[PDB]
Amino acid sequence: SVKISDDISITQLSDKVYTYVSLAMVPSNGMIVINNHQAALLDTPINDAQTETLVNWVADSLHAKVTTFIPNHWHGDCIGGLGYLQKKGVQSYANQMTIDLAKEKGLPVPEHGFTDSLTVSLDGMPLQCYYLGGGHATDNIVVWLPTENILFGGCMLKDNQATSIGNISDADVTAWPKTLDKVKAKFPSARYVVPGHGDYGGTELIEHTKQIVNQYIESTSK
Ligand code: NA
Repeated sequence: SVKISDDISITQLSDKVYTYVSLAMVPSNGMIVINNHQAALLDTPINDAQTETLVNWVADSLHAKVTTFIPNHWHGDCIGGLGYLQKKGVQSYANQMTIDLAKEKGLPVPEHGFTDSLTVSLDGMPLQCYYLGGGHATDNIVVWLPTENILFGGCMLKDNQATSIGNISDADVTAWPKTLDKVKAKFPSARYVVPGHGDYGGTELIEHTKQIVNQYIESTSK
């Protein structure tokens, strides 16, 4: 990874897909997808400033203008810099459930809402968004890049070194493992599998995570 400003670093997984780690002392993940000098931002850092720096480096260093935004769910490590994006005039798409929780919380609201699946065309490149059930957040979705075989699973996925379930204040714990099943069943050809925090890996993150969730369900039923 390439270090940059505001506790932010970035790694390129392909010609068109980059994943970033934004530190706020917790590190959170997101993606930068680029096609024709246009970019999609999947999750924002925790606040506008980190988001501004990221959006600037994508222009400056990547020569791509951020025109699209898709959040994983309503948390700050997904929509924390949305306010600023909206000031940049960025178009956004989110699970309708994310939009409603965001309205109700007086949080920046994503623009267009879908309920099951959505395929956003970034000037031609497809960004497939799916809501497959509650997990880490009752509203969590996953974004799939069919052309790249890259899945950004978001916070419902843990990295290979994680051992804990984390914040379950907004989780649907018992749905979490069934949703991970649908994901494994749905994207068996994923080359890279990016989690909400930590290192990206492959589809093995789905099972490892399911293990943690099941261990949690097992531990609180004794
Ligand atoms: Na994130």
